[PDB]
Amino acid sequence: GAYNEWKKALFKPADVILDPKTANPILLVSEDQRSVQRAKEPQDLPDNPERFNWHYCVLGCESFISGRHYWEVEVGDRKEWHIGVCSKNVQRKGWVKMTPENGFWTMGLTDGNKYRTLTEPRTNLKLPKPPKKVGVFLDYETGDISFYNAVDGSHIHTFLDVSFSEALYPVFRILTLEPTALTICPA
Ligand SMILES: Cc1ccc(C/C(=C\COP(=O)(O)OP(=O)(O)O)CO)cc1
Repeated sequence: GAYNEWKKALFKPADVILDPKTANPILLVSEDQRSVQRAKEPQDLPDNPERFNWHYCVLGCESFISGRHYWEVEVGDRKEWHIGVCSKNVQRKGWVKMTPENGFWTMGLTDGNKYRTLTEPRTNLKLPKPPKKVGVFLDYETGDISFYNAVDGSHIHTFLDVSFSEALYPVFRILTLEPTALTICPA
């Protein structure tokens, strides 16, 4: 389809590799560092300064300060997940609302069937069909972050015209304990 045929002409495929040292201890990152799950119990890990210790987030290793980039995530049948990008300098220690004002640009799924944009305040999405695979797209210069259904090419959401002052990481958040992982598809 056009989404498959054109995306690489417009956006550089990011090889997103999950960074274990950022992951809240309640998350488990696969050996191959492409998948993240929620665990029954905290891993025995240090509170090193890269680690999210309140939100259940994990980042990719590589950040971006420029250009056009995209990666894809298998959300599959998980009932709960949020993904997006965040500033290098977000508050990783202690509570903060994941908003654009606080350097998170994310959308996701709660409670099986309630898709929403993590704006302040939050905001419902009506999706025709439920995505099994989301494409996340960043254009640093224009300031656009967009999500697409990466199978059928449908638009999910765009944050328009954000002024970035910072390096941006891919970010992923899962709250619930569930058979299906969040998994990054390489190119
Ligand atoms: C089981 C469970 C574990 C942890 C939490 C608090 C978190 C996010 C929720 O942040 P909040 O602002 O309350 O909701 P939202 O970011 O989804 O809107 C963890 O990242 C909640 C539920």
